[PDB]
Amino acid sequence: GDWSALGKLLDKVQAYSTAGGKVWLSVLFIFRILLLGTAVESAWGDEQSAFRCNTQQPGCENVCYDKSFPISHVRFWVLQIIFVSVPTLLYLAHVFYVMRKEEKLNKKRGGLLRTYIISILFKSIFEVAFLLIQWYIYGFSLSAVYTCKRDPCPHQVDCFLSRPTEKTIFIIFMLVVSLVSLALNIIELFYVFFKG
Amino acid sequence: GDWSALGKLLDKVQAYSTAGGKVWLSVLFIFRILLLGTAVESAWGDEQSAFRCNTQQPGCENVCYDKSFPISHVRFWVLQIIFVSVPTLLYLAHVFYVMRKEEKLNKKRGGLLRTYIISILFKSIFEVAFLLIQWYIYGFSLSAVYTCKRDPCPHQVDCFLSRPTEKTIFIIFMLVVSLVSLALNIIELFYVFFKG
Amino acid sequence: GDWSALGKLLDKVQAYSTAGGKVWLSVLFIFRILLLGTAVESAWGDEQSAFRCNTQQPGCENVCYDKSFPISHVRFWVLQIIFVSVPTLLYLAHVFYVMRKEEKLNKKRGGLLRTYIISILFKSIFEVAFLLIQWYIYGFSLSAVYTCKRDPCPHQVDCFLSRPTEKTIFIIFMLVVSLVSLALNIIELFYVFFKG
Amino acid sequence: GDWSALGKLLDKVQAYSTAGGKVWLSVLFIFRILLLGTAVESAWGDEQSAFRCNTQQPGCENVCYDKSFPISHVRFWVLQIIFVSVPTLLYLAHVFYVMRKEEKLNKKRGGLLRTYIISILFKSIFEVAFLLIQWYIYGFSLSAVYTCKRDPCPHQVDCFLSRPTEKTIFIIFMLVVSLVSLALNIIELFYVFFKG
Amino acid sequence: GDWSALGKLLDKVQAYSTAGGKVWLSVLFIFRILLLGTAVESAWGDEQSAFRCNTQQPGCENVCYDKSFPISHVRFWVLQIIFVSVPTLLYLAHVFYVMRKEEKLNKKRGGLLRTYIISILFKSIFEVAFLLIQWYIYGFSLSAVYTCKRDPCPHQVDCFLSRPTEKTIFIIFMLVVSLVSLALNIIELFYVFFKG
Amino acid sequence: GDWSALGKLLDKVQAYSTAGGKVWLSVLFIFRILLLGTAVESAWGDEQSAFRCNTQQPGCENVCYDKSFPISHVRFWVLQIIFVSVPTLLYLAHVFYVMRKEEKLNKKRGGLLRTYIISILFKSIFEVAFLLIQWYIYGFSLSAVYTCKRDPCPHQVDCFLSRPTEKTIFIIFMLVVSLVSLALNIIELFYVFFKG
Ligand SMILES: CCCCCCCCCCCCCC
Ligand SMILES: CCCCCCCCCCCCCC
Ligand SMILES: CCCCCCCCCCCCCC
Ligand SMILES: CCCCCCCCCCCCCC
Ligand SMILES: CCCCCCCCCCCCCC
Ligand SMILES: CCCCCCCCCCCCCC
Ligand SMILES: CCCCCCCCCCCCCC
Ligand SMILES: CCCCCCCCCCCCCC
Ligand SMILES: CCCCCCCCCCCCCC
Ligand SMILES: CCCCCCCCCCCCCC
Ligand SMILES: CCCCCCCCCCCCCC
Ligand SMILES: CCCCCCCCCCCCCC
Ligand SMILES: CCCCCCCCCCCCCC
Ligand SMILES: CCCCCCCCCCCCCC
Ligand SMILES: CCCCCCCCCCCCCC
Ligand SMILES: CCCCCCCCCCCCCC
Ligand SMILES: CCCCCCCCCCCCCC
Ligand SMILES: CCCCCCCCCCCCCC
Ligand SMILES: CCCCCCCCCCCCCC
Ligand SMILES: CCCCCCCCCCCCCC
Ligand SMILES: CCCCCCCCCCCCCC
Ligand SMILES: CCCCCCCCCCCCCC
Ligand SMILES: CCCCCCCCCCCCCC
Ligand SMILES: CCCCCCCCCCCCCC
Ligand SMILES: CCCCCCCCCCCCCC
Ligand SMILES: CCCCCCCCCCCCCC
Ligand SMILES: CCCCCCCCCCCCCC
Ligand SMILES: CCCCCCCCCCCCCC
Ligand SMILES: CCCCCCCCCCCCCC
Ligand SMILES: CCCCCCCCCCCCCC
Ligand SMILES: CCCCCCCCCCCCCC
Ligand SMILES: CCCCCCCCCCCCCC
Ligand SMILES: CCCCCCCCCCCCCC
Ligand SMILES: CCCCCCCCCCCCCC
Ligand SMILES: CCCCCCCCCCCCCC
Ligand SMILES: CCCCCCCCCCCCCC
Ligand SMILES: CCCCCCCCCCCCCC
Ligand SMILES: CCCCCCCCCCCCCC
Ligand SMILES: CCCCCCCCCCCCCC
Ligand SMILES: CCCCCCCCCCCCCC
Ligand SMILES: CCCCCCCCCCCCCC
Ligand SMILES: CCCCCCCCCCCCCC
Ligand SMILES: CCCCCCCCCCCCCC
Ligand SMILES: CCCCCCCCCCCCCC
Ligand SMILES: CCCCCCCCCCCCCC
Repeated sequence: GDWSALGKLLDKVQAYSTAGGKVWLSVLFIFRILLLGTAVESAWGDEQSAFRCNTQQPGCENVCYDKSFPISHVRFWVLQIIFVSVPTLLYLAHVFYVMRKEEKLNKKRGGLLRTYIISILFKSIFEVAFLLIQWYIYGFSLSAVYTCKRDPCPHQVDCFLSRPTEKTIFIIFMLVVSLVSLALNIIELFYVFFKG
Repeated sequence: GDWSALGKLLDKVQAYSTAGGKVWLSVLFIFRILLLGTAVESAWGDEQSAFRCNTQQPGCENVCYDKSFPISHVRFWVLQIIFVSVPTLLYLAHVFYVMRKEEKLNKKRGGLLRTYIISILFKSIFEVAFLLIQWYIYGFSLSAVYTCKRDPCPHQVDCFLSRPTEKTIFIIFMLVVSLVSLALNIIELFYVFFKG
Repeated sequence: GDWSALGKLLDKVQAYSTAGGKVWLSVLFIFRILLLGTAVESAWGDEQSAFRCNTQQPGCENVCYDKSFPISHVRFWVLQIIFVSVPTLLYLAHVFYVMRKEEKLNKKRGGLLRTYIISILFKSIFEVAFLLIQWYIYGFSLSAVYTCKRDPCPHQVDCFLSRPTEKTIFIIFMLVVSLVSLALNIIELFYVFFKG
Repeated sequence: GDWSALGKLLDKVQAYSTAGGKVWLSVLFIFRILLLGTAVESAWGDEQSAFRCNTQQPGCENVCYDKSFPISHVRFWVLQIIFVSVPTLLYLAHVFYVMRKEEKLNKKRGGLLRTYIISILFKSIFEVAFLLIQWYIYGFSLSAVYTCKRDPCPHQVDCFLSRPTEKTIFIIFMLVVSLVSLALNIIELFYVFFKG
Repeated sequence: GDWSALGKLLDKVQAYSTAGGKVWLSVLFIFRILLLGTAVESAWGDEQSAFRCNTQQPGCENVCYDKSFPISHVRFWVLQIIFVSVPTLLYLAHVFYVMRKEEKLNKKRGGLLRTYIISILFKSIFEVAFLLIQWYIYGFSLSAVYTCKRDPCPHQVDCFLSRPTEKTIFIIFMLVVSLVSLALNIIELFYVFFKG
Repeated sequence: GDWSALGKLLDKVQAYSTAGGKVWLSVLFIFRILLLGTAVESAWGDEQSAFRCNTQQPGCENVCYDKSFPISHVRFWVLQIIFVSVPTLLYLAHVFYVMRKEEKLNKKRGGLLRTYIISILFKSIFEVAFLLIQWYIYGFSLSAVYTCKRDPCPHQVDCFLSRPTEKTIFIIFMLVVSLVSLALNIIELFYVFFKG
């Protein structure tokens, strides 16, 4: 019967949100965790052990894998999902201590609205900034043959990627998820400002 | 003794369903999870490391595995089981907030029936649409010898698959499960419309 | 103190069973799960990576492993243990809803006996049918040298199996478990019919 | 506060045991599980992939590993620990139903002593029978060089084992554990018979 | 309802801290655990099996990997996160016993402030000392080609690293986390001394 | 609210200990488990698959790894941590039954002090005995080149170890932990004897 203290903590955090934002934003978080943790994490398993190059030079497969992939795609999407969830965990931990100082005062407007807007504003800056770095570094597809011009390799060599079509399907799936997540946070910002 | 609040939430969600649909649709969900997570997930383990081709050309096994399998079968069935379960989780989260706004009103018809029909209708569209893509791309069997005509391979080569008979048994098992699941949702749509 | 509602659900399911069938049939289920999940699952680990053949032909080890093993033994025993446990989970979910419709009627013979006999009858049909398929396809032992006559292999080749003696010990262990499980369900059918 | 129903079930099972047998027999069970599950299970990891033989014949390493090891040592000790724990789980499940038929009779000598002696007698028969099979098949040490005379190998070959000294240390550790466990069950049989 | 004894233990430990140090220091601990346990732990997987050298000498890849990496980066960051968390667990276990001796005295200033300052002072000494060892041994980047002059290698050889650019991104991420963590503990020391 | 029966069992076990031994001995147990289970367990992963020797003789790497390492270092430290924790689990299980026989006597000095001293005395004998075996067999460092003179190897060969410097850092970390743990148990023996 000690679960009624959890119903008060969920009510204070979701006090300024709309009725349809509590539903579509929480199920989209579970969609992001299960898809990234089960399906897309194992396609990127043999990303280096199946990368091959057409050369005899020792040391040319180490430096040509590293020029193609400066950071992996599944470790760029894990860093992305933490930065967008930190302003929610920071604001949820802030309400818990505010409700504690006042609970031990009754037994013995304008403050919690400003900190709600700054947390929603930073979840949208982090979503746009991580989409522009990927558009600049990689793009939104993958080709099968790479052409490498590093050292110690002589002139130019041809190198071949591992599963370049299955990975392109999951790059476009994670683009639509982050564009729907960005559009639901802008609706949250518009409803608070245009109300009062 | 705090488990009697769970009996009220299960009663509201299953208010418009028949007596025999609550049984056959929930045990078929557990049948889908245990079969996919234990038996069929490990047959697809060495799908690329045991794919061989009859050539000396460097880079011909990378591009001929990718032409045969644009997406794996076990990652197409994980994406399928999430899309069919999202309209159930969206409707279950909608009833929880509707029962909350009314509970804090009594202590201090036509709305929940329309949203039930749209959730059942989308679980049947997602089952038919995922069956037509697999019929167009793959079929419903697998052969042992593949013939590949990509580049950099010269003319045509012969490539050999890993366990093509054991995988054909599990392709037909997952076809019958999705055809029984589609037939139980059409009976649900017919009982609601022909009642009132 | 909310565990006394579980004692009522266990009493209704086991109302038509004998006194000694509640003990010997539940410990035999745990014996089947722990033996299959710990001991026999890891002997079948390198079943393909240690299969060798005496040839130089590319593609002859792929097609001669697949002719020998159309389905693995540990994935045939996982499919077997689900089919025999589905009529128990279907009948246990049926009693839970029958006790719910009557509980909300008292606060605001001939039906549950017919569905008990049909569930016990289907656990014995599924045990006999899975034993006859294995007797027809495989047998109840394994030999060390296999002789293969598929294509692209020339004439006939010799192929060698991985651990053929340790696997034969566990084939006979899982045969005696399914013959004791079949004999305890026939005693259950004989006691219900010859009582009344 | 619903944990006081567990204190009654533990008191009925341990009613005929001595004061010092409840302590030394339960901690020795945890010693057997943690040692077998953590330390000895990973020494037997590369038991086949590091077995080598001094030959060029294809198929001679498959048949000479199998002649040396008809069953592995870590899968013979998992089968041993289940057979000795089954008479304890069968007797513990028997007391739970006997206390149930009598509890629903008071709210609406000579029987449980005979079944206690038969369960202790079978834990000692299973400990002696598993020690005599290992003395006949293997012994209680391991040598480094094996000499194999099977087919298709020509005449006799030399084969070399993986970690034969570290495995000999753990064979003697599991011998002393099963000899102390056998001696504590004979003291239990002597105290019940010589009391009354 | 037995969770109200946890609210008293959390209040005594955080009695001398500021209002904004309870929030920013606890979420930064979770940021350190999830980033180190999911993203950076798997980039360091094939650190030795993909290290290559341009030589034919047997034994030159063993001694040139060991000269480059005297201790791995992911095992130096696990040792770092335990040493900084030990003074928090030592002080939290000290308050629990102090509240116990006084609770069994009421039912049948200057002591807990000195031990709080010494625990905060040791979390800052351990953060600075682990940053100076890494600056002396490694630096804060990684290059792609290493030049090795050990024995048995003849003269000098060239050796090539595995993913030297992706690892450099995560070295700088874990530097900023430990510099923000060091700056939040110095603010804690300044607020206690300048208050009273 | 059923957690107040755990506060009585913890009070009886720690009745003869000092105030500062309850803190420093329990956090040092958690330091031993997390360090051994996370950091040092994975450095010893490729201990045999990266051991190389400068020979062409078949069977010389099997017998020269086994002469160098008669038992691994991480399996000698798991056996060590169980033997030192068995006298604590034996004494904790002894107090639980002594408090049971007396609880069912009140509702329907000199005994528990002798058994406390014998349990502390055996935790110090097991710590000294495991340190002397390692000093005799191995030492407290590891060198990079080993010289082997077994059979079937001709004359003498050179063999090379895997990570001999990172392992030497963790050998000295586990030496200081067992010397601090031995010094805290001797202080416990001195305080009981010199009190009364
Ligand atoms: C009675 C309130 C229960 C609170 C449960 C939710 C925890 C909120 C996050 C953790 C805050 C405290 C960290 C120590
Ligand atoms: C009165 C009930 C309080 C609200 C409980 C909500 C539970 C949220 C935490 C568990 C979420 C796990 C996914 C469903
Ligand atoms: C019984 C309901 C379970 C709902 C699905 C949860 C699946 C979690 C799997 C995550 C780990 C995947 C490992 C392959
Ligand atoms: C060596 C050439 C310059 C490196 C370019 C790659 C930079 C990638 C930056 C990715 C940062 C992602 C986390 C913010
Ligand atoms: C490769 C496995 C992916 C697992 C995803 C982990 C993401 C964790 C999200 C945590 C959200 C809270 C951040 C403070
Ligand atoms: C001051 C406590 C409440 C904080 C509200 C959330 C603020 C969001 C800050 C996000 C900054 C992210 C930096 C990594
Ligand atoms: C090389 C051809 C690649 C074809 C890309 C197909 C991508 C389909 C992804 C579907 C995304 C829709 C999300 C709702
Ligand atoms: C090769 C790149 C193809 C990109 C096509 C997909 C663009 C996404 C448009 C739909 C986004 C939906 C936002 C709500
Ligand atoms: C008292 C009601 C308990 C509700 C438990 C079921 C949770 C329903 C899904 C989670 C909804 C709340 C998400 C924060
Ligand atoms: C009054 C009881 C409420 C209904 C409880 C149903 C439990 C459903 C959640 C757990 C399902 C796990 C598989 C059985
Ligand atoms: C490069 C040739 C065209 C690619 C054909 C493969 C398309 C596969 C589409 C699978 C989509 C499955 C998720 C909807
Ligand atoms: C390869 C392991 C398969 C595990 C299956 C995971 C499926 C998860 C289903 C989740 C249903 C809820 C979706 C919102
Ligand atoms: C509005 C809240 C209730 C939603 C009911 C379920 C609607 C189903 C929508 C499914 C759309 C799936 C898109 C991926
Ligand atoms: C190459 C021959 C393949 C034979 C296919 C056999 C498929 C049997 C599957 C049984 C499915 C029945 C589900 C109830
Ligand atoms: C090679 C493809 C063979 C397909 C045969 C199986 C067809 C499935 C018919 C039975 C479906 C049952 C639906 C209830
Ligand atoms: C009060 C009754 C508790 C029932 C617990 C056992 C659950 C029975 C199986 C699950 C049936 C409900 C599925 C949603
Ligand atoms: C009154 C007690 C109800 C019966 C409880 C039986 C528990 C069965 C579920 C847990 C089984 C786990 C293996 C012992
Ligand atoms: C403490 C009682 C435990 C009883 C034995 C349970 C062992 C479960 C092991 C199953 C996983 C095996 C992984 C090797
Ligand atoms: C290609 C030759 C015919 C295939 C024979 C193998 C059939 C195996 C059927 C196994 C079915 C097991 C699940 C019912
Ligand atoms: C290879 C691991 C074996 C694990 C056995 C899993 C068997 C699951 C049995 C589930 C019984 C209920 C079926 C509806
Ligand atoms: C109608 C609800 C009760 C069902 C009782 C059990 C019937 C057993 C049916 C088994 C059929 C198995 C088909 C896969
Ligand atoms: C090639 C010789 C194989 C010998 C077979 C031995 C099988 C013993 C199995 C014991 C089964 C008894 C179950 C109680
Ligand atoms: C090579 C096959 C040998 C089979 C011998 C074992 C036959 C099993 C007879 C005993 C079964 C016990 C049933 C209760
Ligand atoms: C109130 C009694 C609780 C019993 C808990 C111990 C369970 C005993 C073993 C399981 C017996 C019931 C199996 C369904
Ligand atoms: C009155 C207390 C009943 C006895 C509780 C004993 C617990 C035994 C089950 C848990 C054992 C786990 C290892 C300690
Ligand atoms: C915190 C007390 C834990 C007691 C030791 C339990 C260790 C269990 C480890 C079993 C799995 C081993 C995997 C390497
Ligand atoms: C093929 C030569 C005869 C086989 C001898 C090996 C028999 C091993 C029997 C082990 C049985 C252990 C489980 C009872
Ligand atoms: C290789 C992992 C070893 C794990 C040991 C599992 C032993 C399970 C013992 C179960 C005792 C109850 C038997 C009915
Ligand atoms: C009849 C219910 C009580 C059983 C008491 C324990 C008897 C022990 C029988 C052990 C037989 C083991 C055969 C595998
Ligand atoms: C080849 C030399 C092997 C030496 C065997 C040493 C065995 C020591 C085992 C100690 C067992 C004692 C258990 C208490
Ligand atoms: C090579 C075999 C050596 C066996 C020596 C060990 C014999 C065990 C004697 C001590 C047993 C202790 C029983 C309580
Ligand atoms: C009633 C107080 C509950 C305390 C829970 C927190 C435990 C504090 C750390 C453990 C201290 C005791 C170690 C045996
Ligand atoms: C009155 C509530 C006491 C405070 C509860 C705080 C819970 C902290 C322990 C669990 C933390 C897990 C991460 C949220
Ligand atoms: C053999 C040459 C001297 C070794 C230099 C490497 C010393 C690394 C010390 C790292 C200590 C980190 C834990 C404190
Ligand atoms: C490689 C996996 C990393 C997991 C991190 C473990 C860190 C444990 C921190 C424990 C803090 C308490 C120390 C006493
Ligand atoms: C005396 C009990 C309270 C201790 C307070 C914390 C003191 C911090 C000591 C840290 C020393 C770290 C040595 C490894
Ligand atoms: C070889 C070029 C490496 C480029 C380094 C880029 C490092 C970016 C790390 C961003 C750290 C910011 C933390 C907030
Ligand atoms: C090659 C090394 C580059 C280091 C540049 C980063 C220095 C970090 C400065 C910002 C630290 C923020 C502390 C709050
Ligand atoms: C009411 C007392 C609860 C006891 C919990 C601690 C268990 C002590 C170790 C287990 C002893 C009983 C083993 C069956
Ligand atoms: C009155 C509170 C009793 C003492 C509780 C101590 C808990 C010890 C067991 C859990 C330890 C886990 C590591 C903190
Ligand atoms: C074959 C040469 C004699 C063997 C010497 C190695 C003995 C190692 C004994 C280690 C015992 C550790 C557990 C007590
Ligand atoms: C390799 C993983 C190490 C895990 C350590 C397990 C140690 C278990 C300690 C158990 C203490 C109780 C012994 C009776
Ligand atoms: C008699 C019950 C209390 C036992 C107290 C602890 C005695 C310590 C005995 C340790 C012996 C270790 C032998 C492996
Ligand atoms: C070959 C040179 C090895 C250098 C050894 C350095 C060991 C440092 C270990 C620090 C241990 C201190 C524990 C507090
Ligand atoms: C090569 C061996 C070097 C050993 C040096 C370390 C000796 C440990 C002395 C400090 C021990 C601290 C005990 C409290």
